[PDB]
Amino acid sequence: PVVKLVNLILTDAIKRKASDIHIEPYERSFRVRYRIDGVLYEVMKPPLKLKNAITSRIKIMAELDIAERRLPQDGRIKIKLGGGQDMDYRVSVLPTLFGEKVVLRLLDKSNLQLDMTKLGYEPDALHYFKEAIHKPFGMVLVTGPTGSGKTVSLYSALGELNKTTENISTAEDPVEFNFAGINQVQMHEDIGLNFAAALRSFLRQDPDIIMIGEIRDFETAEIAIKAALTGHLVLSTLHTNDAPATINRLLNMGVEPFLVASAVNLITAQRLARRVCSECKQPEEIPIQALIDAGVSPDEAPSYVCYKGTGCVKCNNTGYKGRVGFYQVMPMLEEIRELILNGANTAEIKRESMRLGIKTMRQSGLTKLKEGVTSFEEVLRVTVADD
Amino acid sequence: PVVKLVNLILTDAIKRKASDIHIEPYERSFRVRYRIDGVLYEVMKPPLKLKNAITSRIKIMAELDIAERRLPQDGRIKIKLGGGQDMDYRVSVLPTLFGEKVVLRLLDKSNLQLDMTKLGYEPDALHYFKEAIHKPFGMVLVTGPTGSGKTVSLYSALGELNKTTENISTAEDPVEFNFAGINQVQMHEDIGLNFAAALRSFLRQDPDIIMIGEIRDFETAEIAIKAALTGHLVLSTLHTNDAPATINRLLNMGVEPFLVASAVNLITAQRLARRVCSECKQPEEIPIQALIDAGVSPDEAPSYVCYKGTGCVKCNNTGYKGRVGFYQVMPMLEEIRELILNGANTAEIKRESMRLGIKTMRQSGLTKLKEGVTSFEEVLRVTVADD
Amino acid sequence: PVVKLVNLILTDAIKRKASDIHIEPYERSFRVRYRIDGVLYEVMKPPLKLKNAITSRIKIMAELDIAERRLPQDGRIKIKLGGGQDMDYRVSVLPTLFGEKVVLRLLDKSNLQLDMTKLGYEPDALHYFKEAIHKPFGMVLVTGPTGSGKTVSLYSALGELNKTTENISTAEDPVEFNFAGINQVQMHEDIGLNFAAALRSFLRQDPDIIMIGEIRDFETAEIAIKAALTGHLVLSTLHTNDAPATINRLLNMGVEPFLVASAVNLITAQRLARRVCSECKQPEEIPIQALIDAGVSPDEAPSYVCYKGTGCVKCNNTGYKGRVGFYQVMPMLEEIRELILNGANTAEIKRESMRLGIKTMRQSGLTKLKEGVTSFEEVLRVTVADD
Repeated sequence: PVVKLVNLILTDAIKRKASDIHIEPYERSFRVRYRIDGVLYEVMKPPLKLKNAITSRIKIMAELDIAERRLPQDGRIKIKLGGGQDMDYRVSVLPTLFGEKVVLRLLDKSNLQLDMTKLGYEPDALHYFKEAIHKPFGMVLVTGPTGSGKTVSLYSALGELNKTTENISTAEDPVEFNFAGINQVQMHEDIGLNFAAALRSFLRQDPDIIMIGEIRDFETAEIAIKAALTGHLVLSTLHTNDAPATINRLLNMGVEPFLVASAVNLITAQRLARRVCSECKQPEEIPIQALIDAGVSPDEAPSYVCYKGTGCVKCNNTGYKGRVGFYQVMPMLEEIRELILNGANTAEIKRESMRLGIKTMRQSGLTKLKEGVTSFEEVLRVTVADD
Repeated sequence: PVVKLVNLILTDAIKRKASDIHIEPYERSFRVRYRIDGVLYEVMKPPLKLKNAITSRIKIMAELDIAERRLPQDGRIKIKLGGGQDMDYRVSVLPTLFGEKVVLRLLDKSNLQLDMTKLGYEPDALHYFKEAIHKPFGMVLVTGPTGSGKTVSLYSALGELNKTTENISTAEDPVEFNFAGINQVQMHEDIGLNFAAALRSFLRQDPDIIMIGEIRDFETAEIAIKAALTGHLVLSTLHTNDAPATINRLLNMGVEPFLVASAVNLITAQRLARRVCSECKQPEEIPIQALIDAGVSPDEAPSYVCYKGTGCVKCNNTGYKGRVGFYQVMPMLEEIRELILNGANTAEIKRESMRLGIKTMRQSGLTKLKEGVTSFEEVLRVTVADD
Repeated sequence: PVVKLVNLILTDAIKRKASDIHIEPYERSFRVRYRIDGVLYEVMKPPLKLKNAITSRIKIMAELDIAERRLPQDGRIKIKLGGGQDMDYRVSVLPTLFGEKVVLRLLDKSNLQLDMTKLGYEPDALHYFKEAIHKPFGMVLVTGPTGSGKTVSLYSALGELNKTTENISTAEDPVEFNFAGINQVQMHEDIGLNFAAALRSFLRQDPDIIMIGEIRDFETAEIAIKAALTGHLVLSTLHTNDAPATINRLLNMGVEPFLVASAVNLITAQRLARRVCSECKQPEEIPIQALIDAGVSPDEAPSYVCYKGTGCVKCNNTGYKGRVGFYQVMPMLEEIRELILNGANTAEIKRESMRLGIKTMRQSGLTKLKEGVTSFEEVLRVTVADD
């Protein structure tokens, strides 16, 4: 009955066509609630009676951590039919006093679209990104938090590059989207297939462009560096606040700055914020000083028309519907490289990139605010200030 | 024999409407003190020789190990007093050289009052609080020291707001009563779940109603006020003297003024003062001007029949029996928002709330004096004059 | 002869009013030294055959391990030779290269006055100190070395606060005197009871007034600040050169100015300086300019009447006998608070404090010089000039 019970619990939430799934255990109750169009409904009460006797066994059956019931966890679930027309869930686990509560929010690979022109890049930034992904070598780091649009931007680059003249092979943990003509390896760390082993196999597979799901340790980073310096364009990912903090993250990991300065051609940082609801969007009164204090460049300010959804069902009573990406696309220009040779810190890199005209994710969010697709509060929710 | 005596001690604290029990060893003495209506009284001087065995006994009731008498310990005790009559205790024991000091904190909503009109909210304050907690988004802040009835007031607000349609998440320090259906996280710094990380998980847990235990740094504050503006109901606390001093805490840490002004609907501050004992209360010829100087309106002064209990056993020969809440309930009125955007200080905001009719906590207490419910000295003891 | 000699070593210290006894064996000598008013004098050169015998004898007096003579040992002795408290001694055995040196620390509360008005406070300073110990919350720091009457000042405050209405918790390493009603904790770090654990534990003990033995880091400093800010009266110590540099020290430590301004009510610094002996006291024609150089404002200069002891047996032929306390009391004035909030350093706080009437220990000593109880040179010896 335990095998059936675990199968029932996992299957029912998926089965009932819920827009958000809330699984909440308590001291005396254990409930499932569906958020449908911004509103929660209690949808199921599993029994308290079988919780403790068959505890560890089910936790092993659902491939969950049987020993940990105390800390938050965050992930992604991409479910494809083979390819990219994949329905996916953003999964968040939270430790309540009587067990872990999980919240699942639905999204799609294509509703958040893979056209690099549709990703929100400024013309210089879009130029640098397209120019960067079409180079024969170097490192491109797409940075941002979880749920920030990273997989779409990298895949947008892969689509831009997927041509019959080049051999594309990717190593992902896991593979988010399938591409015919691209040799995609999903990491199977258990059998020894991790990012390092897959990169080395790619390196034994006569590769031209190598994609690694993530730079996890300095050794894998170093192998990626090797692949980049031997003549391959290597693209990978880190979870950081912005592009320069990714620099400081690798420097803090122990990589010499000059390797950072030499191997990386472009670092982008990004985000997903909610787009104002087109049904209830209204212009919103926001003081000019708060927008200036939040990071907007002086020339875009007077033009801003900030919209806010009053909150309807298509925005989950949030006033926002869909997502918008806010980007800071900083190229590793040769002067910046010289600065590394002159020992500049990451903060100096940030100062110089702003000096070079690179708008931050905050300024790009304020740009989205300017076009009236997001609100200033969304800009503040998803990005940090440039001040 | 001694165990039974201990049971009597714990029953008597409840019977005497004590809020705290203190089992106190000294170098050469041992005494038991109850905090009754917020004030401690020496109630027992047990022999020092038996105290540690008694302490050892408490650990069995807490399912704690009697063997360890050398480390600080903290826990809970559930005692089954018959039927639904069960009693939770937050217990902290500390082993000094000459014995263990034990502190007991009663955990029973039965002892608590839950009707918000019965909490001490003035009709203006109750009205403004209800108006604040029933808005679809924004922040409501309840200030006062620990044990000032903040937990009772918030428990009443969440109960007002406790719907299946909302994802309610609370971060608490500590939990004083358990509600099924509310996602309650208790802080545990040793494993990494703090206010900032928990707040970000709440923003990722599809929240509707958010309660944050305490504000530690600027990061968590900015996240919470922006979560309020995003379309979440956010509750939190500060130890301030009034709502404006809480404001100024927020201003000095760096939250942009429009965020505070626009995401905060309302701020309450609240104290507890003892009620004049109904048995021994006698009119106290408190000069009416002293009442006015303390914050009584001029018209109500001569009407005041100020009472003080001369003292009887019902009030522990103190003249006071029970407590009452003094509330200053200041909604984040737009004029208050204009002041936030203009950088106003604590006194100006408090002055405007009073100008707008927000009774301060001192004035609320003197009104309680007018009703003969509390004495002038208790109002004076827990509130400062409005001056 | 060795037992009688040892008794002479312990008793002549009583007749000599010594603070410490040092019994030191050497290769070519053997001596007994008394500490009188902070200065050591040789009082006996007992026979070197008894070098180890006298010091080994004290172990026997201390109920210490005679079999071990190679390792440092520490114990306690209770001797009944008088005073106000028993002649208790803390014994420390050190195996030097020429025998065991034993040091005995004389313990007697009556060696210091516990009345606050007899601790040497000036009336305005005593008033501000009492006002400070009676506010419901905040932090007050008393700086000075141990034995400068700091613990007695604290104990005097505790006696003023030792009511059955307050929960008093102290963390001391160790507890010098015990007070009924005051919950005192001796630190025992071998079992996990350090200063940090005891503060956080007091905070779990429902405290009202909290005493801490020592501030050891920023982390503990933060817990302390928030305890003084969360409705507790917090008293603790550090040894710093003055109040303004203690300010700059904490600012350098990392505490936020607003928490500093909100939690600190008052900072005192205190030393015990030697009092000129009245018998050999003679007026000393100290030039007025030396006093102005020492720090008195020039308009007060001509009025100073400097005194000095010519030396007699009561003063060890030093001209001084006993101690008076030199206090410098900087209340956390609003002017001083505003200095905090603008990141002020030691110098401008010092300038403001002299502008605002904050007396230095040097100004208080010159006042005692004017009063003729201490001399200018002891002041110049143990204090540095202001002006």
